[PDB]
Amino acid sequence: KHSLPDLPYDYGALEPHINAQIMQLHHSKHHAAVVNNLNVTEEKYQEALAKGDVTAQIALQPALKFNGGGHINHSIFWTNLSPNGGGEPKGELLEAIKRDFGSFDKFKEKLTAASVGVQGSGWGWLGFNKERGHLQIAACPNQDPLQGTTGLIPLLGIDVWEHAYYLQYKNVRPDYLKAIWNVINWENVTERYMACKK
Amino acid sequence: KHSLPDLPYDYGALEPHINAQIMQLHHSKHHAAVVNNLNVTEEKYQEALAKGDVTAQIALQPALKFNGGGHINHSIFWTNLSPNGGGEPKGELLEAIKRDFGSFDKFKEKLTAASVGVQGSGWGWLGFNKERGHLQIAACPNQDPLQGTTGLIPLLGIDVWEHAYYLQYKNVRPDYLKAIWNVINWENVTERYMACKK
Amino acid sequence: KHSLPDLPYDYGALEPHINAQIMQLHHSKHHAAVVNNLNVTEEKYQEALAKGDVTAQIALQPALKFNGGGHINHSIFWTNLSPNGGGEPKGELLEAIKRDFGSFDKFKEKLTAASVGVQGSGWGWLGFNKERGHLQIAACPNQDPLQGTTGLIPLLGIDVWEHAYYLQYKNVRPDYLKAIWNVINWENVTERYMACKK
Amino acid sequence: KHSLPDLPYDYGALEPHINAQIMQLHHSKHHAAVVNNLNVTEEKYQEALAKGDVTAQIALQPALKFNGGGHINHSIFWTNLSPNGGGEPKGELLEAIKRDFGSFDKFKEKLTAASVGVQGSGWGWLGFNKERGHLQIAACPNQDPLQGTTGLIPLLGIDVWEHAYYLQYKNVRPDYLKAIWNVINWENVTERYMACKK
Ligand SMILES: [Mn+2]
Ligand SMILES: [Mn+2]
Ligand SMILES: [Mn+2]
Ligand SMILES: [Mn+2]
Repeated sequence: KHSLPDLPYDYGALEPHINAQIMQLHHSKHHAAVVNNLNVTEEKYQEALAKGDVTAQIALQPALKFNGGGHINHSIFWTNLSPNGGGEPKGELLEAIKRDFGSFDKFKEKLTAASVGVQGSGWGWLGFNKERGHLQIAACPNQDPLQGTTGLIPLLGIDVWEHAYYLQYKNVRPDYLKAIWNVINWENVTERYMACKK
Repeated sequence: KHSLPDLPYDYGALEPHINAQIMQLHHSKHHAAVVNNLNVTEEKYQEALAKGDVTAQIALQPALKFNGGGHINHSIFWTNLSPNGGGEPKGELLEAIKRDFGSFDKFKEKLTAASVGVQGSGWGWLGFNKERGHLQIAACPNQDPLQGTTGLIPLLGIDVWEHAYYLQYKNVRPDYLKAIWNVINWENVTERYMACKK
Repeated sequence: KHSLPDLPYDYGALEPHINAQIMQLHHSKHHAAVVNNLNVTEEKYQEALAKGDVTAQIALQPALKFNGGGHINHSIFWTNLSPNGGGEPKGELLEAIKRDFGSFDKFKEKLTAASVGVQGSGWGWLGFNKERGHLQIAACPNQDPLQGTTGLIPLLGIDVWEHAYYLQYKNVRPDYLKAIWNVINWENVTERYMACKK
Repeated sequence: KHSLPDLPYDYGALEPHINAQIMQLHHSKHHAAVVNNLNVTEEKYQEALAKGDVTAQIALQPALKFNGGGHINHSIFWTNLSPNGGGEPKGELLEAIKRDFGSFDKFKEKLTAASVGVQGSGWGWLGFNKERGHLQIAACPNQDPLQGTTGLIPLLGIDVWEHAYYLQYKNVRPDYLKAIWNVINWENVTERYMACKK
């Protein structure tokens, strides 16, 4: 039974980069909805499966991908942010960043590019390619989860749906991106990165 | 040279159904951006074409579909609304509505369904099937235009991107839908509908 | 636990419209393969679902739709064909055809057009729109099944994947489409049709 | 105005890895067809663009990408093959292979895997990531070209559409992939490779 994870901080802990109103609606409304819908969809799939109803299984994929993906994306996104966030990582993550992207600064510009590049709803990601053994940036549409659809392990995700910023930054997505860098929780991103090492 | 069409009314003419802030940002920012980008993209395509650069032509499709589609969608959307809007059409359109959807009320619920059904950004449409000679509802993702991607002629479009309602209705899209019915300009929809008759 | 259905006739029963080599390969190799792959995929989804592993469920979707859809489509396909087949349908189904598409030949041209129109691999279909309560033609990419992806009820399907005709017709898909009309099993198409109204 | 390029060798030059019947059909029928359809599509887009008809431009995109891509892919394909071909590449390209994929055999398994993995019609590719400055493998659906859709530079392409192997290998795509390694023209792949660094 999937459940809505508690935010690691208060709804206003990211001010002024991401105001409390956005944070509150994001946890309590958008993420809450998809968890419940994910559960409803899963139950349905369990029944369709048991009866060998392939057609039902297919018709249910969009809702499962969207609600399941949404739950995955927000669970990770919350952890990716912090009131102590900002700055740059150190050690291996930072070393990998320069290695695969030239410099941390170039990296920000690239991930910022993929994120602003999303036409419509979506997410920009810094993920790890286990097969290639290196970092990689990818953009995913709507709620399609990174690992489930590309195989890359999610490290840093920048939610770019308009409910992630419109109330505060309106149609100017670049300002949202520039701002979010101030709250990135690199300790978590580093943790995730190291979990790929082992 | 494509240009930003003037709204048929003032930015606050749709209050309280669609507030002036949304209207202003929608005309002046979202629609304005895509017209300019559409022009830039077209120029590029003219050059790619002239040189027989097929790869360039392909790489340019997303921007052309999105910006071109966006311009088409908003040009129509503005005309689809009015301060006198609301109610129901009469004559042939209304007759076709009952004919193809049972009743006007059933129709609203169906178009409302496709519109709320959009997972991510998109549009809900009431269009005309020239080949079948009847009305039809369709949902299109992001800025993909109705006629250009389905062949159906656009009659009524309900923009469902979050910039069409988030500031006022937040994450509750149904309230936005329920509200928009009050400003639908049926005279225009009827006009468009009749242009399919001839 | 899904199984490969025996054909309703001899492998060379559809000669000379579809030769025995094709029929045999198509049944014993192509359909058999998706049957097995489906059973494998479903088993995996069963474990994923039981573990609450949403990522895995998402990753399995392409295979489930492809193999699951492959199984649905080919099963229907075999029943839509007959060595005694051909000609035209009669009664209600035939009435619907005249009404929905004008005439049998107009319907034929439309189904043929949709089938020849498939770019890459796919299927052309004659379906039933329960909502609108009428006939509707559609094309599906790869093995995406009609109902699971469009909500339409499959009545008649035409496989336009190259393995469905290449050995006998090579690149000339049109020659294949013309020939297949001779072995259509309207008795079966009719059954599926009458089962829609109930 | 696009034209069909003569093959660099005799239709039966790749025997017995790819037989003469396939080569001839593939060149004179399949590639020829996309060449013509491309010229037709481009001419239409030329008129659409000149008239500012965005809807028409949008409608033409699927055909432009399919035919345009078809032309790009097959042109590259012919040069990637040689009757004297086979073996392994040497020097930088070979060095990159060992580095990017471990070894030649690891690279082979990966390209083969991507090619066999294509569900429906498509191509497996060995490309060059100019941004990351390294080799990268990818698969493209139908005729979607490598660069125009992924930004990667095509070095080696493997057509896994059924018309590329069915007459000779039937459903056994793996047998096709193994055989094709014998006629790869590394001299050409190398040229494309060295042209990337410049
Ligand atoms: Mn979100
Ligand atoms: Mn809009
Ligand atoms: Mn088949
Ligand atoms: Mn080919």
